[PDB]
Amino acid sequence: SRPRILVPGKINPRVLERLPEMFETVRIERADAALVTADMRDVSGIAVSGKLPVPLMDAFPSLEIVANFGVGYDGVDVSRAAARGIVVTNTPDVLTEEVADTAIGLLLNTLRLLPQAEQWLRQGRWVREGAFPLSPLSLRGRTVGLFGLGRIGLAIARRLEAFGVSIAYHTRTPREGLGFTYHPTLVGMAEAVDTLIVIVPGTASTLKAVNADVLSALGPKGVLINVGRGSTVDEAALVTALQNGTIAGAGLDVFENEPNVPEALLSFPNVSLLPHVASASVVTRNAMSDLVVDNLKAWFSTGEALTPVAETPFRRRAI
Amino acid sequence: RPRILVPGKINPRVLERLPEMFETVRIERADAALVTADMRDVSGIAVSGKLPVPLMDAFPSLEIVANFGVGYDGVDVSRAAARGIVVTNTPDVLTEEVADTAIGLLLNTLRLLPQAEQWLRQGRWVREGAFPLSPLSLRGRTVGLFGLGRIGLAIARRLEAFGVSIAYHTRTPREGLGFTYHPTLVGMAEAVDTLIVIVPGTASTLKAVNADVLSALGPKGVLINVGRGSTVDEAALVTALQNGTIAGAGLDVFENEPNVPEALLSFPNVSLLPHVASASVVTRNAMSDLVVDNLKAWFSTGEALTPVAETPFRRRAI
Ligand SMILES: NC(=O)c1ccc[n+]([C@@H]2O[C@H](COP(=O)([O-])OP(=O)(O)OC[C@H]3O[C@@H](n4cnc5c(N)ncnc54)[C@H](OP(=O)(O)O)[C@@H]3O)[C@@H](O)[C@H]2O)c1
Ligand SMILES: NC(=O)c1ccc[n+]([C@@H]2O[C@H](COP(=O)([O-])OP(=O)(O)OC[C@H]3O[C@@H](n4cnc5c(N)ncnc54)[C@H](OP(=O)(O)O)[C@@H]3O)[C@@H](O)[C@H]2O)c1
Ligand SMILES: O=C(O)C(=O)[C@@H](O)[C@H](O)[C@H](O)CO
Ligand SMILES: O=C(O)C(=O)[C@@H](O)[C@H](O)[C@H](O)CO
Ligand SMILES: [Cl-]
Ligand SMILES: [Cl-]
Ligand SMILES: [Cl-]
Ligand SMILES: [Cl-]
Ligand SMILES: [Mg+2]
Ligand SMILES: [Mg+2]
Ligand SMILES: [Mg+2]
Ligand SMILES: [Mg+2]
Ligand code: NA
Ligand code: NA
Repeated sequence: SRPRILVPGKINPRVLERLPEMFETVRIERADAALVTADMRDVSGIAVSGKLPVPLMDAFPSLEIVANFGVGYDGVDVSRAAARGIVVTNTPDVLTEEVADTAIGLLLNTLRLLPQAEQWLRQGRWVREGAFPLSPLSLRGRTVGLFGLGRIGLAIARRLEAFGVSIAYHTRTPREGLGFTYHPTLVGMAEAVDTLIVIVPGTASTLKAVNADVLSALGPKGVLINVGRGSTVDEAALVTALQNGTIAGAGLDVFENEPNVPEALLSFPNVSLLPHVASASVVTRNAMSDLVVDNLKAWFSTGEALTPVAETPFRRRAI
Repeated sequence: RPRILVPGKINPRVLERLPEMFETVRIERADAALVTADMRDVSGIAVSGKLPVPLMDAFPSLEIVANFGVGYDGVDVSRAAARGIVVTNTPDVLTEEVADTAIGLLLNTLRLLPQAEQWLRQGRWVREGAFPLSPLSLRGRTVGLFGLGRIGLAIARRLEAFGVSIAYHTRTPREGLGFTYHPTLVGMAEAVDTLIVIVPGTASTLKAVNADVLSALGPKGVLINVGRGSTVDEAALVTALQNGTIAGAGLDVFENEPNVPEALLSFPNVSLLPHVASASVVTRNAMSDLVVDNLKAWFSTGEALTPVAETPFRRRAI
């Protein structure tokens, strides 16, 4: 009858609310193949946030589609999905402006120490000790390099244009038409700028791209902001750079092994840390939920997904 | 050399540069009781915050008050004008800094970023999972600026890039801009869901953001105050927040700094800052420079750099 969709582990309840429009939902408490039972072998689709282990994906012989919750889909083995003729979809565009907003807020919090200033006030220190100390850093006069200048990178750049800072970017291919300075290497951009915003996907090509050399080039007024994926930053090298004063500060929304954050990173008074919140408003998460479900609905009703990923430009063949 | 009184705390850069032309007289607080007989020849004051009239009037030869800050409501400018005393402020050098902070405060209010960071730092990510989704967002908002001066315009320029509708209220419209003018504050409040306060703290703005304005702002309403605390009816705001009349607030300034009402500290939908909008090293250094350069210009040329509107004065010396 109706296609059966597996939802492994946690997902926004709006996905679960709307799947009954067309589907039966099969739930397992974590993304683990050991929890797959014999009566689940007819599942035809997955809706998932985060990791989809290959053994779990491969437990389903009739699987046609993985609808990833999020624009980043590095938790899905897209190479393996493609090899099996399985379409993978993501949630681009509906979160672009939200994530760009968060990126700017994180940058300002990192530079001006706004969260720290609020803690000073809330702990009664304004009354008892007087003004919060002046922030050594400011956005004024900074030069910002965007590592990534895609949907979200461009949206961040557009915001930054209005703040009166210089904007440069690094990507594998330049985007002609824009009036921003292209750098063909990450390290060369880092040299040239004092503020590096990371907004690339977490792929093999970006793994630990922000390394000791890049951090050294960024320099002693350097501020690193990561709103992409944790894997793109060498977290150990960042902790070392911060400890040595190789750079001035950092703002991070994403980490190597979420929800674990290394103890050393928590120590620094010149670092802002967020628990992967860049898209995490009710409105934007509702829109992401809608796009996951609408991808599944489009696939099963029309054979054409709404937002398939680049690696799987597929159309449904019904078997 | 002219003698300059500096009452209470001020950026040390002011104190460092005064010796370029002046003798400095320091008192520990802005209090007339600390004025001694040998201070009666003072010709200028450099001050941050309040300058009580009894202190200002302890100096028969006073010519100039150089206010640290673009806001100068702590100086009784009417009294200064009556005495032929020029008052200067520090516009422009802090405009972009303050606009930056305003945007950061707005985003922190809407997205709860400081609370999300506390969730992480307190170990709750691990044991309790994701930080709750923020009920609010900037997406789809309509922002009304109360004030569209040096700083208000700079805020509006930033907001243009965030894809929100922009409106403003001032006593006189600024032609040439493509923003919607509202001739009344309450009418703007009706029309918008986000109100950014960036007017001076004058008689005309005292408690302008009152119960009616907050009610018009509405149940999705967010109030951001980066102007002066006096402009918001703080008691009415607490009531509005408590009742859900509005959705949230971000405040850098308060009625009776550094005191913040305990009720405001209770709300999970409020961001509070201890008057930090200009408080970077670079911007405070520029402000300090402008205070001193105003005094130097006055005594050397007879023309201040940035006198306030109420005192368009030129020096008369014998
Ligand atoms: N923190 C959060 O909550 C959050 C939320 C949403 C998204 N994200 C992350 O942000 C990422 C970007 O999203 P998006 O929508 O902007 O994606 P997108 O439109 O595909 O942009 C990706 C950008 O990265 C560049 N890039 C990719 N690989 C590169 C490499 N090896 N070296 C240099 N540049 C490289 C791309 O240009 P080239 O192909 O020319 O190199 C492109 O400019 C997502 O993949 C996700 O991981 C995080
Ligand atoms: N939080 C902080 O750290 C911080 C830092 C800097 C400044 N401030 C505050 O920001 C204020 C604004 O600075 P600014 O440089 O932008 O000043 P500005 O250029 O003089 O602008 C003041 C604006 O407020 C409007 N305004 C004044 N009285 C009004 C009234 N009764 N009703 C409606 N609009 C009114 C003015 O327009 P009309 O005259 O045409 O009405 C003008 O657009 C300062 O006075 C200070 O109190 C706070
Ligand atoms: O869209 C993205 O890629 C994100 O980073 C977040 O919005 C998702 O919640 C996350 O990716 C789920 O893994
Ligand atoms: O410039 C202003 O008006 C300010 O609000 C701050 O930058 C000052 O530090 C403070 O107001 C001095 O009273
Ligand atoms: Cl969610
Ligand atoms: Cl598994
Ligand atoms: Cl200061
Ligand atoms: Cl007094
Ligand atoms: Mg998850
Ligand atoms: Mg590409
Ligand atoms: Mg005016
Ligand atoms: Mg003369
Ligand atoms: Na550099
Ligand atoms: Na309203």
